[PDB]
Amino acid sequence: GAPATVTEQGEDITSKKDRGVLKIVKRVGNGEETPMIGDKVYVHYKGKLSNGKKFDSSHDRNEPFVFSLGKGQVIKAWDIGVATMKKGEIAHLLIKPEYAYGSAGSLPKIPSNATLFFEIELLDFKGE
Ligand SMILES: COc1cc2cc(c1OC)O[C@@H](C)CCn1cc(nn1)CCCOC(=O)[C@@H]1CCCCN1C(=O)[C@H]2C1CCCCC1
Repeated sequence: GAPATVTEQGEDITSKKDRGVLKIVKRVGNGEETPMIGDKVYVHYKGKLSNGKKFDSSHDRNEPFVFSLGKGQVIKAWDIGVATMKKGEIAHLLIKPEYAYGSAGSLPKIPSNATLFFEIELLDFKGE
């Protein structure tokens, strides 16, 4: 499925080229602009453990998930991945534990050394 396709054909967007954050663009956005550190960003997302044992959607809240980019308000893989996205874009990310919750995890919700998958839609971003 989606996670396996990202393993096989996904772009490595880490600085370290360690395959810790892999990306496929599923729908292209608009304009050239991508968000800067500090920008307020608005997204819809669906997320799961790679084996599918916990599943979370912003659609379950009916409302966008909102955060300031690059302030570590989310896991490092989102700061990395969303910074690459254009307004309107939908992308898949597959993420190793080092760019998510690591060997400590976040129990009971996230186990130790968990790989994560997300589908992300970038709705908008606005300057500080
Ligand atoms: C580790 O705890 C959680 C992880 C995730 C979601 C969590 C959560 O409980 C705080 O709550 C959901 C269920 C309620 C909405 N929400 C998101 C956040 N705070 N509240 C932000 C929490 C930080 O989350 C993240 O950095 C990432 C990226 C942003 C969206 C949510 N993220 C998650 O890791 C989910 C997680 C995805 C994998 C399946 C299980 C949930």
